[PDB]
Amino acid sequence: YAAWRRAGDFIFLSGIIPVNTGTIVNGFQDVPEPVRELLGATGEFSTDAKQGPILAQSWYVLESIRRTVASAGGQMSDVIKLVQYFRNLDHFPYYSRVRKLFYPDQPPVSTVVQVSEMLPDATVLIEVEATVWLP
Amino acid sequence: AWRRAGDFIFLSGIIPVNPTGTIVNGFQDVPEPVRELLGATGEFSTDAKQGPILAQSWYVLESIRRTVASAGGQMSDVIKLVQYFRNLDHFPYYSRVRKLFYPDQPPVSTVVQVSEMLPDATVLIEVEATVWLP
Amino acid sequence: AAWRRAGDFIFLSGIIPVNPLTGTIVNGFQDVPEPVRELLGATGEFSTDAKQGPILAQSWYVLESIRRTVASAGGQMSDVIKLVQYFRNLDHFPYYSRVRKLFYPDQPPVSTVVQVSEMLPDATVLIEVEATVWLP
Amino acid sequence: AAWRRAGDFIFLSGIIPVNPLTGTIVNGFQDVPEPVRELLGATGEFSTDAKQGPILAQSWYVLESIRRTVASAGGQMSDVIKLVQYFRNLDHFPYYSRVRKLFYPDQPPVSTVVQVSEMLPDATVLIEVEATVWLP
Amino acid sequence: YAAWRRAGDFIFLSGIIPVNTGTIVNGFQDVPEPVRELLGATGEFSTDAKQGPILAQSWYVLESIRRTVASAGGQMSDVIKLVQYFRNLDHFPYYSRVRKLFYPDQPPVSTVVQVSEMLPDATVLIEVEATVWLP
Amino acid sequence: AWRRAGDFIFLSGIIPVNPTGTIVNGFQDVPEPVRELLGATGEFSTDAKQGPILAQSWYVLESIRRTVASAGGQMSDVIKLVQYFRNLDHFPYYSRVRKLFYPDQPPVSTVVQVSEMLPDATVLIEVEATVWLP
Amino acid sequence: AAWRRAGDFIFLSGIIPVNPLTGTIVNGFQDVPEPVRELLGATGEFSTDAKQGPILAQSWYVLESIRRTVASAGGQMSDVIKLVQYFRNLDHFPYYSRVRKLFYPDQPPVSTVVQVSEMLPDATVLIEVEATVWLP
Amino acid sequence: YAAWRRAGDFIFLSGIIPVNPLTGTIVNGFQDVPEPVRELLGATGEFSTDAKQGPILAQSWYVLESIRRTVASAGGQMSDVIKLVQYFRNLDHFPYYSRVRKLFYPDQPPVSTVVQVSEMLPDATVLIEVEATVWLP
Amino acid sequence: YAAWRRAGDFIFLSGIIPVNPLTGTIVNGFQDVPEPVRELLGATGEFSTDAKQGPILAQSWYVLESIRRTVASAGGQMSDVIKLVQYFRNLDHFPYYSRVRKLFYPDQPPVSTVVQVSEMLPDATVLIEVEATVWLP
Amino acid sequence: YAAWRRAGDFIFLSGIIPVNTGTIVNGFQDVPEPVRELLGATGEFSTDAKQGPILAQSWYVLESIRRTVASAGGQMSDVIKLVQYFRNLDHFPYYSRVRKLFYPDQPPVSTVVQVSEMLPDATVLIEVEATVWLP
Amino acid sequence: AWRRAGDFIFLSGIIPVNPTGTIVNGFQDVPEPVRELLGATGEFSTDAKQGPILAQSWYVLESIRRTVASAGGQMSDVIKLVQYFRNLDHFPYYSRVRKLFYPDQPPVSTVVQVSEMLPDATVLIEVEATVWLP
Amino acid sequence: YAAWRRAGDFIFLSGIIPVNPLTGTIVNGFQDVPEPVRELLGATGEFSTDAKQGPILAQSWYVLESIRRTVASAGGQMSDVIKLVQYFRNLDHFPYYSRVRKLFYPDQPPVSTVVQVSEMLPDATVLIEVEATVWLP
Ligand SMILES: [Ca+2]
Ligand SMILES: [Ca+2]
Ligand SMILES: [Ca+2]
Ligand SMILES: [Ca+2]
Ligand SMILES: [Ca+2]
Ligand SMILES: [Ca+2]
Ligand SMILES: [Ca+2]
Ligand SMILES: [Ca+2]
Ligand SMILES: [Ca+2]
Ligand SMILES: [Ca+2]
Ligand SMILES: [Ca+2]
Ligand SMILES: [Ca+2]
Repeated sequence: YAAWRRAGDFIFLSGIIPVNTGTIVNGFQDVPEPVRELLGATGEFSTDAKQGPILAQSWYVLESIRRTVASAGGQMSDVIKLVQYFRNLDHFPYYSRVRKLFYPDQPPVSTVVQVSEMLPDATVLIEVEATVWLP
Repeated sequence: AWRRAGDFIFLSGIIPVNPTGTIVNGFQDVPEPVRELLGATGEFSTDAKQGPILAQSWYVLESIRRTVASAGGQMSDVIKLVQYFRNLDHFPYYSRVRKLFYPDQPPVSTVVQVSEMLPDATVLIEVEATVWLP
Repeated sequence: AAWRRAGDFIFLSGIIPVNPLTGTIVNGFQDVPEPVRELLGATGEFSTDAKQGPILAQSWYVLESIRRTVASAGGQMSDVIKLVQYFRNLDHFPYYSRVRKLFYPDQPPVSTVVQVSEMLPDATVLIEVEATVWLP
Repeated sequence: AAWRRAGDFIFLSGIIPVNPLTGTIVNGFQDVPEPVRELLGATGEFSTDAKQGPILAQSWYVLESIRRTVASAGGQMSDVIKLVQYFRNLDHFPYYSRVRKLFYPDQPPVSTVVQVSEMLPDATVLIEVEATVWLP
Repeated sequence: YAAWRRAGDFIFLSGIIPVNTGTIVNGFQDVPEPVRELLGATGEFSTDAKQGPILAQSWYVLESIRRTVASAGGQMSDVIKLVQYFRNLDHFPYYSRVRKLFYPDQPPVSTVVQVSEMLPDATVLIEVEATVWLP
Repeated sequence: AWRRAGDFIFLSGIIPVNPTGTIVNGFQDVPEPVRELLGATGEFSTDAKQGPILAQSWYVLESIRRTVASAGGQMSDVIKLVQYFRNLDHFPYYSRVRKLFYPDQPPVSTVVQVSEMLPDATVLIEVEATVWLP
Repeated sequence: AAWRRAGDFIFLSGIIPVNPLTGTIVNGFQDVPEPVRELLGATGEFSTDAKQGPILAQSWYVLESIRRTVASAGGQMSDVIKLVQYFRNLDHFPYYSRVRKLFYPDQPPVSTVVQVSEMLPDATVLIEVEATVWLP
Repeated sequence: YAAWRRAGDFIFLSGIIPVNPLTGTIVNGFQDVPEPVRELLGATGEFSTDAKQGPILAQSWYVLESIRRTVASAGGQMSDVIKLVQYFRNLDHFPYYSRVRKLFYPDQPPVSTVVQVSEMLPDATVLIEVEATVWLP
Repeated sequence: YAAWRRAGDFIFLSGIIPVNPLTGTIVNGFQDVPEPVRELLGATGEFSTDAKQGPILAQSWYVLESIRRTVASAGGQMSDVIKLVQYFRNLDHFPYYSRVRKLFYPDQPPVSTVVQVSEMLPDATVLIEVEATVWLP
Repeated sequence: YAAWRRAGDFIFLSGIIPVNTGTIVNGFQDVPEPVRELLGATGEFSTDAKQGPILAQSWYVLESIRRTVASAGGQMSDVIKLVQYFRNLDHFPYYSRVRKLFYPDQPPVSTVVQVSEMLPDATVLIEVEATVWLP
Repeated sequence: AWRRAGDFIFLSGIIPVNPTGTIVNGFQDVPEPVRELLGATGEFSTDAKQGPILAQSWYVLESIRRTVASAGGQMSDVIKLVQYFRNLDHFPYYSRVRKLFYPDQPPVSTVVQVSEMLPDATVLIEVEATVWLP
Repeated sequence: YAAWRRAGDFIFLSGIIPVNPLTGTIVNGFQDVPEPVRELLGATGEFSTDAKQGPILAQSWYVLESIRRTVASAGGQMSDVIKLVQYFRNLDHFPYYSRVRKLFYPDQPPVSTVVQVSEMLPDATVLIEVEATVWLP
């Protein structure tokens, strides 16, 4: 399948998951140090163990969208629609803090659902599908 | 809430929440005239079981109508609905309510059962709308 | 409504594997023509086929429904730019993906894949695909 | 024993939805005559009907079995004073209750309704009704 | 359906559940204060939170039977048969304390089973079906 | 236990408990002659699986017989049985035992699977009897 | 390979209850000849038979498959020295054991019996038996 | 139950849960706490986020503040509470509780036990229960 | 394990469960307690009620009385037990335990923690386990 | 069925479970006192309650094999093959300590699986099927 | 590991463990040439799902081959396989791998789904082999 | 969190879990403990047995030894730890823990509470967590 595809003035992205190394993002360790403090890493062992994977995965998904979108000539505010899949909606507050770092001005249109699982296995906690309006 | 991109309008998934802060959960949360319309029965056991979903569905569809009115269109300009359920057994109720808003020809439709929607498990139905309005 | 044109795009209702002439859910290799069975990967061994037949046959009906729906409107698989694909069991993905390759020889679509609980009309539907077409 | 008179009362065995001429469990609108389908609320839409058909058809077979059993003994639905009604899923109640209204136009019976785990012969039976008749 | 129906010398009642206001009885608060002390309310927060709903629901069901029966010209000792449905038989001791307040002399015939659910939803913990012998 | 109301006698639901204080749970809790009758097999695995329900069923039915004798009737005056099971898979065993007490024509019958009966989960079968004895 | 001789022993593949001429899983008394039904313990009562029929019929097909497989190689049930027997529900054991008695009138085999989760081709197979034969 | 009890230089609290001593209400979200305490627990103003984080934040705060007020009614301050035993229905809630606990121990935190149990009184909607021990000569 | 232990003015008990130190029996109902203690726990004489309430009442009593007897073997009385930690398999059992606890603290009750856990030693039939702390100069 | 059967130079045993008195072995109490210390009984109440049933059942199964095998003229080292069924593989360390008492020299060939249940009910934790090579 | 008894050789149940101390769990734990052979696809989602079982199956079968070589035979001397799965849905993958080791005529076969094998739940397949080698 | 804390003659430890203060690793089997400590926990050398017993033995040892080392950093020895509260995910693991605890209290064991809870920090792979109280004048 195609990372993104252009159709008229719209760009459709595939659903994107937190993978790089072939690994699945699973904690702060997987992300650049400046970003950690930016996601809210506290330095406390137990707090970072819990919040870390969701924060890291959410960042990785959102940054991959930003890169994929740019590599087609757009910026984050060209994204009209987000469809967001979770294994656990109680993770939403964590996702929402990260999404704030990518949409500081006008937020995209949003669909948010809890599903069972996504590819390639159950450790994926978040998948985002993006739609871009860029003539 | 909504956004224009060329001739299309895209809506956020709408959930049956009062914008009371509360989740709609029964005939009492909808105006008297419409209860009769959703198929309210009067009898207590029946309306206890059907009322949450009918009310929730109507709430969501009407929210969609109004948002589309406030953008220039009516319901027939809604061409694609993505519809999320906690329980597909509710679908017959939902399809009854939707036939109220599309009496002629329905839109393109997607229907899946998912686990939960925001903001909690009492929400039985979410609809995401796509409008074509040049 | 099974499809609707808006501008350059055509939108398809989500498609499930229904035997459109018996009103029942496709359930195995018996629901597909003999030479298509070889194509889907049928092996001839009772148990292998009992196990793969449902997802493979269901995947064929969905994708071939999409192909025919698009063919009839003048378009092609390469015009079907986007697929949203709902599974009851992601373990069926390799099977589904073997079939999807058959339908997209040159221009693969953009893809989203999730496991949900269930689809219409009941729990024996294993795969559902929502297709989006760009055809000026 | 499907029924037994004791004094003024007649007692019926609990009744399940069995196709009495094929020995199988009623499973949808196909098991009922076409004009009765409209009466039960069939809509013509594939998925709505797939979902309501079983409980509605099962409810019809049970209630119509009771009606016929009572008719044959000289009585009427108004003589069927008491019903005990067992469900696998109380969410089916609105459907069942739509059908029960059909059988009781003037004198509704006394009613008990519970969700139990299961009934004979297997888990596809959705509804079972025990009827009690007063007929001097 | 019919609250009760007369057939010869017998009166059949419908199964009765704890509803009034359209609410489902769910604690001591739903019952008259003299009755609370009578059901065994302790005044302790945690004890009353647990015992309360079952005690209150049981009383409400039994009193509705007493009223329905009287409104047909009988008293509690005219009830021959009780069929009693529970979501949880571990609630039986609570039910049994209340039933003692309605049958102090000779107890009716009894059938007692745990079922899954009753109408109109899962918060109903007790439903009683009564049969009356009253020529 | 039982009560007269006109020509009918009504019985409390009977459970398979010794009136030892204990729940009957196997062939050992029933007299030697009847074991052969319930279909006891001699082999250990089989009788371990069938014995609880056969014994329990027999215990309950016999309790019903005696209560009906102590009121003037025999089994044929029992016209309606309501029968509660923890597991309908047990029904075939139960139906075998019941055919012992109604060799000719069975009574009017209701059969459901419920969750539990008193006084705990080891009780597999409860029967409520209704007698017609003018 | 359904069987293989090595020296004096013949080894059988595990055997499941498949209707070998319709490719489907045996499911009740209807899958067995009428006089064999009496032998298996059919009672004529709808619900008793609905409940015992599957395990009894499945047990007959498995054991009779073994008998025929062994008969065709010159041997007998007394030559079938060892059985490994897999169940989905050990509560079916008394039924299975009633049928196994039929096949072993003089020299019963050595026996292992376990409850596992599942067998091929799907979850409706209730019983599977692996047989080992000593036939010089 | 005794709210607290002295024994030598020690004061032992009963395990505390987020219930109104008045209403008898279980604390269920932001609406049950002082307005500026909300943005102090990290409320965002977003409906869905606040619905998800509200209950654990509110209950934690309510419990921790109870401890404070109780400790006050015996002469001591938050910093004399040296031991906490903290019981959760769901340890995924820990980061939320930890945010709140920092607000009460800005300087040096107490000794700490944290376990996930099945349930606390009076029902399953109670997400956190803390037991406090005080050293106060 | 040490039944109890002194440390300054304090005596700490091991968590106690309803087992016979003799038989090795787990207490399972009324039949395991002194006859007049039965109607003192609220036995009704009804078979089914007593089967349902018997085990929690009997186990609670057995545990609480153990505490008493232990506390006695060190010179103290029930009223010097100032802290209890109480562990349940099922908090729906709380009203039963609370009835019993009143019988041991008729005057002023102790400091109290109550949680529902999954299991206690030696098996799942143990419904209640109490841990006691004593102040006794 | 047949406790064991001879076929050429091989002896097949039936799967064997811990039964005597018709009871199912369920603790140290069911086994001879010298053996208890030999299985690792500590004397501590809680330890013996947990380890006891698996240790006792494993011993009973293995000793019954030794007796059945001897009663056909062989010794434990005539057993070539063990097939071992468990309700819970976390019991394996306990089984393995006991098996060491029966195979001190060369261990038999081994198949080990967790199954759901065995005959006659769920309290059986171990069943062993043995195969003997004894011309 | 194995034992001779007359003309037969009996093998211990083999599990897919490296003798690294680790459980094999994906294509990466098998040599490049064989990945192509097991049906490795290159695409990431597919190979993530098929790779554990194919790798595990191949690991187990090859272990069997080598053990049989180190005793004088080849694969065709393996006449009976007992095959244990955590999930029978894996069987098609397993049957593909096994067809690699028995290209002509398969051996006598037993296939059940069990709960777990040693040493933990990540092991998806265990095979017990019986060899006939005079 | 404070590792330990003094209050009068008492020292209270935070509940301890089997994590490396260095790596941040959760202890998962024999490979995480000193080699001769393995056969001291009862390692057999068998692959399958050691895989099954390794994690509980290793985690118990790691936790108990932490307690020791901590107690040392305040001047006391294992025998001044008079109270332990021990939390398990699975009490079937108790015999393993008990073996290990004997190695630290060869003479007279401490006061003891043992319960099965659902989970401990930081995740579900933690099988045992012990809380220690010390008397040390
Ligand atoms: Ca949730
Ligand atoms: Ca469903
Ligand atoms: Ca069933
Ligand atoms: Ca219960
Ligand atoms: Ca399956
Ligand atoms: Ca509130
Ligand atoms: Ca609860
Ligand atoms: Ca006892
Ligand atoms: Ca347990
Ligand atoms: Ca396990
Ligand atoms: Ca490690
Ligand atoms: Ca967790």
